[PDB]
Amino acid sequence: MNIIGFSKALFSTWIYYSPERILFDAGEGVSTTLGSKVYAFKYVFLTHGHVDHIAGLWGVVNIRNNGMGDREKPLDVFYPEGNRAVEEYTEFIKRANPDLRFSFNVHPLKEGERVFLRNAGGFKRYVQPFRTKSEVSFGYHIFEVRRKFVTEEYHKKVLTISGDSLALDPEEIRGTELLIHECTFLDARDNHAAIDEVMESVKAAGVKKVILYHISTRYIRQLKSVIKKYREEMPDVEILYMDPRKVFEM
Amino acid sequence: MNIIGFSKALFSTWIYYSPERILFDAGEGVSTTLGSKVYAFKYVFLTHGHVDHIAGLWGVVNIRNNGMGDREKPLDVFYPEGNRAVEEYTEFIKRANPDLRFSFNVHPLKEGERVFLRNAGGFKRYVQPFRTVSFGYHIFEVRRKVTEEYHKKVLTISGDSLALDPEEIRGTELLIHECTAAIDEVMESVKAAGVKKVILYHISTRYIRQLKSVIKKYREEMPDVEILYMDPRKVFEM
Ligand SMILES: [Zn+2]
Ligand SMILES: [Zn+2]
Repeated sequence: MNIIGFSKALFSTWIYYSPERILFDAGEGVSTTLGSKVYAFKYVFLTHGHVDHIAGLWGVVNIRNNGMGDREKPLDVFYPEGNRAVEEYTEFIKRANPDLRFSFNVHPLKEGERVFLRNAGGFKRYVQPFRTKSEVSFGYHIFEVRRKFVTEEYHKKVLTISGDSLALDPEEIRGTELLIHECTFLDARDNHAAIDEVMESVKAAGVKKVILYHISTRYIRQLKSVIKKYREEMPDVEILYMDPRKVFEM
Repeated sequence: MNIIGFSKALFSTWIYYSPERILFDAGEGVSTTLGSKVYAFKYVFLTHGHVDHIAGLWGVVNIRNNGMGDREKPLDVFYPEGNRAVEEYTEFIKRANPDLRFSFNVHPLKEGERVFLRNAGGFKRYVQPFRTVSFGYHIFEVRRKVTEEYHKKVLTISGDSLALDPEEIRGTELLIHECTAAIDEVMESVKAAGVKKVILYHISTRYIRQLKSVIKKYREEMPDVEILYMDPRKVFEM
């Protein structure tokens, strides 16, 4: 029970990573799908300000302010610096519902800027935004600071979410313990990435587990086939995907 | 003739009445669930202004403007005059995304104010609201019978409110009542009004493994009345 999410091209995208109690993006539906689980979120990291990536936030905050009782800690929301939609939306919520003014706080983030989560199991955990490949979009890394000569520290990439983007350069992805990569087009684009393009970076980076999301509803029937295909062309890499028609769970 | 909806107390509630291309209330997920069907919407009537009744509007209006052409027809949105949330949300939508500025229009309604739908089959239909600042709605068609014109209640929808006075529901071909208003409160009014078919909604997830039998026991005390309910755990179709 590590990840539960939903992704549909232009309708809604939200991915809940529970180990660190983080919600990445918040398309409409999230609060309705997870009911009381929304009480467990400690952070929401927005990849972009489009509708289908933040409209579900209002429901998350409302449900939490209703059922967490007097014992409710504010929800921290991060989004890329300079996103007018997030600012206005967040301002609208408080304005519209004054009883929500304290239910959450928002925080602008700049590229490469770390955010310290907590210290557990002997390690410090951080989330860090990297710009995706106009409109500032962010992808995110969740890493642990570890020590492999005082000793030598290093970042252990526990998770990497791409957000809307093209196949990320293997360098940004090398070392991920779990890659959640967008995979809109199964071939010819209109910018979003094509699967051929994503799997290539995967190989170059030697990543062994990948979750493909934000799939076009059309590629459906063809999808279930392309994966079985790829899964066999890279027999050491675990490839999973979020079907545009169902809540994804792992 | 055809209905697809979803209702879960506090989370989301939206009901699409296909016959007259009307969406009643717009909680989150509506556009995700209906996909392209949202292009067919002609009207949206809001019963109230809480989050779970309107937060899905933004998706509805964004999906349409993206998939509907130039001459695109603006979606008309009516709400109970006086609900700051709806105007503020609407304004937020248009400001944050100007491309949607003319994609739809919002109109406040006072209790009793009629809204004209269209004219087909030799009849006109209208939607008219009634208090319960929440609103419920009636979809009536004007027919002449003597030559005395009369209003036929094709549909009645309550919205967050208690059982309705059987006179307000008198002679409706279909009653959609919120059932969190106690069932008896509603059913008694039903048996009183003479209504033959009713769908309950806005039910708690808490009384699912208990409500079942209730409707079963009721469909027996009123073997002539059809009692349908919306399972807050899944989409409802009819
Ligand atoms: Zn998108
Ligand atoms: Zn409610």
